[PDB]
Amino acid sequence: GQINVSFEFFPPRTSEMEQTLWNSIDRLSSLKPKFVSVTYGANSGERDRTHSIIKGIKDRTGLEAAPHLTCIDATPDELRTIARDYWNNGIRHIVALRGDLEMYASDLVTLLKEVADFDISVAAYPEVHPEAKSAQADLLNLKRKVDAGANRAITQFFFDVESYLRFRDRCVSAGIDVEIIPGILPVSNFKQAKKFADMTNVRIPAWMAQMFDGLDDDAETRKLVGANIAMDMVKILSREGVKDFHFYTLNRAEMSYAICHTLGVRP
Amino acid sequence: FHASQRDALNQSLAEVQGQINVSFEFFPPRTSEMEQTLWNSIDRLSSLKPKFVSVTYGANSGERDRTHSIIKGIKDRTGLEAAPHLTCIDATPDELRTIARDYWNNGIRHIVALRGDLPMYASDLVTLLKEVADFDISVAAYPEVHPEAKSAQADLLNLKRKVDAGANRAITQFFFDVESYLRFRDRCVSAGIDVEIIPGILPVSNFKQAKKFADMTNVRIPAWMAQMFDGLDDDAETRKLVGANIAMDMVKILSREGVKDFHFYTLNRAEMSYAICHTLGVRP
Ligand SMILES: Cc1cc2nc3c(=O)[nH]c(=O)nc-3n(C[C@H](O)[C@H](O)[C@H](O)COP(=O)(O)OP(=O)(O)OC[C@H]3O[C@@H](n4cnc5c(N)ncnc54)[C@H](O)[C@@H]3O)c2cc1C
Ligand SMILES: Cc1cc2nc3c(=O)[nH]c(=O)nc-3n(C[C@H](O)[C@H](O)[C@H](O)COP(=O)(O)OP(=O)(O)OC[C@H]3O[C@@H](n4cnc5c(N)ncnc54)[C@H](O)[C@@H]3O)c2cc1C
Repeated sequence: GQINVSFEFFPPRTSEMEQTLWNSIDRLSSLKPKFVSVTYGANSGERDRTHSIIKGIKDRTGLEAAPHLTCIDATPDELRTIARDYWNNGIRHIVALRGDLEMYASDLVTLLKEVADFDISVAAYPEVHPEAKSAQADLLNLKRKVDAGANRAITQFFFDVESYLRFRDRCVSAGIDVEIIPGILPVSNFKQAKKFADMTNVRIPAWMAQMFDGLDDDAETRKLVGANIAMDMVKILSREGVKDFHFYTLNRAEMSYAICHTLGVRP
Repeated sequence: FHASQRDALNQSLAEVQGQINVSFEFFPPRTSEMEQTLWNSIDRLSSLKPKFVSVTYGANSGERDRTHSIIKGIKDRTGLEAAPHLTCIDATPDELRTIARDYWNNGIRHIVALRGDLPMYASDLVTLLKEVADFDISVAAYPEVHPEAKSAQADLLNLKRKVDAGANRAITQFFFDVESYLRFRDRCVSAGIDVEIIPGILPVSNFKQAKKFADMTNVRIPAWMAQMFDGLDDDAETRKLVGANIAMDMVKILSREGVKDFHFYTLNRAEMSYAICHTLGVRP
């Protein structure tokens, strides 16, 4: 396999979503992802739920599972205790984040590397983090995280492919040598995606807004239309040298599974 | 540079909204189950206000009763121009004229003139229909050349012959190699055929069945397509997404080339064709 993939899941908050997640884990695990990750939500499950899912994935599939760890409302001593626990129990890859609120993500990267030789992934923003002083400052921050020890950068989702491409070029110009892995968000629920995008400054091309117009009560068409968009995107990215994709599955597997299939990533 | 072109294609497609005509082809159901499925599809697709819809007729089946009834049932249920397919198999000239005149006197003014897969040619059928009355006549076109045809050129002159006889528009056999259809369209105008070569689109959800249809109609399945469906025999969900993707990409390219008319072989299913139409701006 020339292309590597990873899948992102979130801690289920209901019995129904819990069932869906494990079904998705089994489906996607067959594609042998390089790793999978589980997000964290301070008021939507906490660290224990994130850790529980991580442990469950590891026990059930043997896959490398990376918890997303944030450093807000958490003290350095707490983070070191947590990191040590994770390492001693087989968790060797962490997605180091600041989280939405003193410490910035680069501070956490440093703290983690002091504890152990963790594989570390950090967030990158092709369209600039909402709170950044400027695009230049945000790029310098990414370089700071990479220089602190980050092994790879995973981007916020995007729908304007050129935005990702230009960003990758600026990263290279800035001397950031790790892979800038595009985070792909397959869209089946446009209203939810639009809310996500508006809150993260991610641009939704006019042709895309037009493409989902009128489908609020048509889930089947939304899925076909969304899969087409995602398949076209990864095709172009692949043609531009991208060999790694991180999928925001939202705990569902059909779309990401099919997209991987078109990339030659099969069981 | 690859990214820019994509955004351009997608935007031009978004701007086509409200300028593309579409037609849907259906076949007579053989079970109570397919009967319900058909009418559910008709109700759903009718909301897209197609230029017209058509119903196939099994050549040498004698079930011409089912086809005609469905046609009337569609016209009386939706009010859409329902065009029945007519063949030259198991029918005499005097017999055909009877059907033609029977249709015209029942509201049916559009007919798809076909010879029919053998168990008197289409051109002879159009000429015959023309004299009986002034129906709109749609004939079959083959981008990859009809199996029986002795040559590509001979097959082409035949279509012209059918057009010259009074055929309004030609509808192509489904195809998956866009470049083949484009080369054929160029040959059609270069050969003096003045009607549009309407692409017949076959959205694929069942590759096995499609591969079969292709081996019976002499339609080529590109290597990239076989590769795209490889390993999905027991994955209907993935096949549908992959098939919808291929179909959406095809019409997007065709639309940019100037095609404003599409004919969908629905196989009595609405989901895929409905979605493909959506991307073309054809919506309720
Ligand atoms: C792949 C990915 C996964 C994510 N997973 C989660 C998750 O599970 N849970 C969750 O809560 N959030 C998650 N997030 C969201 C993330 O936590 C927010 O975007 C958060 O606001 C910033 O986190 P960060 O790690 O990018 O922080 P940082 O890299 O620290 O950046 C945050 C802001 O601070 C700025 N900055 C950095 N250093 C300085 C400085 N010295 N002075 C001033 N400004 C500075 C940056 O330019 C930027 O504007 C994820 C994001 C991505 C792209
Ligand atoms: C849109 C579409 C809808 C269809 N619907 C149906 C349907 O409802 N029912 C059904 O039974 N079938 C249907 N068919 C299939 C069709 O009937 C078969 O392909 C059949 O073989 C006859 O094709 P035709 O109408 O193109 O006949 P023709 O146009 O007569 O051509 C058929 C062959 O005869 C050759 N030819 C023509 N005239 C001569 C001549 N004078 N000398 C030598 N060679 C000649 C041509 O080159 C060609 O190979 C459909 C096909 C399409 C593309």
